[PDB]
Amino acid sequence: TTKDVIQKGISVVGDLLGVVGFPFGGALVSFYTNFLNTIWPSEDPWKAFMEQVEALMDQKIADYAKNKALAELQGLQNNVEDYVSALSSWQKNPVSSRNPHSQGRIRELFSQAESHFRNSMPSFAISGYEVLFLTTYAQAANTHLFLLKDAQIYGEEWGYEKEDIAEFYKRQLKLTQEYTDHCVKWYNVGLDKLRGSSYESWVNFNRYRREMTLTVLDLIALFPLYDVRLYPKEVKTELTRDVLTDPIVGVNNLRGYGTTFSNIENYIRKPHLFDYLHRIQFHTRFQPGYYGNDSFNYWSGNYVSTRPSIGSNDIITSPFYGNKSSEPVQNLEFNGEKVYRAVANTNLAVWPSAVYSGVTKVEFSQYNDQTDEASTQTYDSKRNVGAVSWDSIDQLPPETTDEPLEKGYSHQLNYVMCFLMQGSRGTIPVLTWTHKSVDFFNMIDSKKITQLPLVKAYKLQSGASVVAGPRFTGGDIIQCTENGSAATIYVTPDVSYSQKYRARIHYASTSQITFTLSLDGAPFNQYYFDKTINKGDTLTYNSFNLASFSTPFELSGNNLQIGVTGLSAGDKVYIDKIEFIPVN
Repeated sequence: TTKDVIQKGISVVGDLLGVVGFPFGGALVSFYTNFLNTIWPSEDPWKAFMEQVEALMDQKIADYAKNKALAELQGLQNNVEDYVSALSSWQKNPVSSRNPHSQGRIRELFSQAESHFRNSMPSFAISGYEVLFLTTYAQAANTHLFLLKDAQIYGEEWGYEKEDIAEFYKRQLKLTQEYTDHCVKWYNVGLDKLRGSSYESWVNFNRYRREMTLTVLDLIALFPLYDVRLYPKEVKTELTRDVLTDPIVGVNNLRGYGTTFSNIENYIRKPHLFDYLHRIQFHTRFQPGYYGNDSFNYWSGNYVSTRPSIGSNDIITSPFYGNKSSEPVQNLEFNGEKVYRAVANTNLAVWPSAVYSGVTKVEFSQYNDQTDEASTQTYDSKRNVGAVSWDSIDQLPPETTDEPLEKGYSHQLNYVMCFLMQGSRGTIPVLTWTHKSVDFFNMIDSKKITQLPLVKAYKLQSGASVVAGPRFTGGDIIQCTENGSAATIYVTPDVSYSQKYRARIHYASTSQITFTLSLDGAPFNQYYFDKTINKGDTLTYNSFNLASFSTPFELSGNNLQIGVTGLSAGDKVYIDKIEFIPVN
């Protein structure tokens, strides 16, 4: 269900993570001609973004409104196309071309496009349909910002005056805040409009939350990296959040025997440090069928093990989920492997009184970065497997379908839960996946700006917990409630010529505070940081400030430990990311 927008939704975030920050000008047109075919070739990509949010909501956009949202996304096609053609010429054309004629021509093109976005946008926010338009609003907003930054890059070359540029800069700032906050507000509103009580309500809920994460929340997460003044190099970053695929079922209609809403959501992975899949212990049962044929074996329960982010290796293993095994147990080991796909068989037995569905087979496609070669590891119920009915590609497509899927995939499996049906009529398993952009090693690039999310810390102290991020950070954040050391993340430098660095940190504090950075316990950076919220406040874009440390430093260590002081009682610090700016 939905691979049309959910593919364009992952190509755009997968394509935008290269030209994010200050793109080496050659990659900024190597991007924009992918983005003109992904999101702006016709109005076929824009009438799908609508009918996707419509499907998750069971409500309609009227017809006196579903049009003027397409009449504008045509308006914006040309503009954006025409600007990119012009900009591409500008890039190629040797500087013995840059006469006053072509200057004010690209100038007018950029001004056209940017002008038009500013006129269009409220069309994607009309009162009453803000949720249904959300993806359209997002993809547009994202083209508008990504457009606006070009004024900073080429402004002088095109002959815009100091003011002209600086007026664009203030607009990019205000719109980055307004666009982001709009998207979180209305995402949550829609999400809430879908909580219910049945397994049925839940799958719609989760399908909304998955698809909105891929085609909205992942997109806004990159909006502050279009500020090329604050990010004047290329940025190395990652999305740390979870997504759960739809559950694996042998029937469309479970007739109210699916696990209740409360029984799934209150029991899925709560905000946690980042980890990677380590082990799955499959548990198979026997399903006596109506005849000496349909009787089969089904995946009924499991354990899960996951290995924590780098710095620790002492593993985690889950409670038992589901029912214990009546055939022998199967173990697959996933150390060092990245499970870029999952395909599954299901099967059912029709009984005069009831139906019994199960998952009989799951084949796990996987890849290996330590030693470049792809493989498969499979699970077999060992009795009447049936046919494949569930393909994770249909929900987590690849970034691009150019390369083979083990290079161009978009997600790797993180976690496998097993939920029991009502009146043990089966087990429904649920798969959790993370983004391919995550780096196991926590590498600090030597040419680029590096963003290290505090959820990649391997260890938390002084009563520092992991908290639901505010939807625009790309994941969660660390919550400090106490003075003293709060988080410890392991860190991989890429050279050993003493490459000096400056640090910034992206936080939100209720009071003024002091951050201490250390390496292997040696403290190497401290400074005072400004208040940014009042107690009780709900965290919007402006809640988080991004502030530099005074002193350059080298990465002669691996164990970054972050500490907070200044908290009175009832204070909160929220830490999102730590940044590394390579220096001279």
